[PDB]
Amino acid sequence: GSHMGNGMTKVLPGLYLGNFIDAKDLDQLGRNKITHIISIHESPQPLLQDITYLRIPVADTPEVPIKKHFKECINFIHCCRLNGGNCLVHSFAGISRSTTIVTAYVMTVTGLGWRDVLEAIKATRPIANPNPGFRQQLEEFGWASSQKLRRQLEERFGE
Ligand SMILES: CCCCCCCCO[C@@H]1O[C@H](CO)[C@@H](O)[C@H](O)[C@H]1O
Repeated sequence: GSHMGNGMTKVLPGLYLGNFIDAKDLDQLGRNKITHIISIHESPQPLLQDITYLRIPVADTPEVPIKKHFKECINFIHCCRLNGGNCLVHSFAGISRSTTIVTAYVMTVTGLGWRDVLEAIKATRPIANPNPGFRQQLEEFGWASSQKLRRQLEERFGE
């Protein structure tokens, strides 16, 4: 009965992962004081009041370059966290798309690789599994952009 899978999962203070159901769960949203949400869905959806949204129209296929949205998502999340908010990143199944964006974020703030990060995320959400293509994009991001972004965030929002 008690399995780590009852609503969005806390990934870090002020950061959560979820599916389309958690994204509409007012009880969950209130419980976790969610003030920001990143919706990674192919189509626009009615937005809940008192929440700041970031829409990322991307499908879950290994050919889709979600890496093109890493910078903006990480900046959105960071701003929200360092300013006392709570961000929920979600995708329909709560499996690969939202997971990819959050992994990229944690990689930049910790300086750790995507495998260790993904494995750490799985501990608190065993369904976590970005598609093969997103994992490669995570590979790139780790090598290239990760570190630069960390320094950038420090500049834009401070440490
Ligand atoms: C996870 C449970 C899925 C139950 C059947 C869902 C059928 C709709 O399918 C869903 O369409 C969405 C776009 O509209 C896609 O983003 C999702 O990946 C896709 O599963």
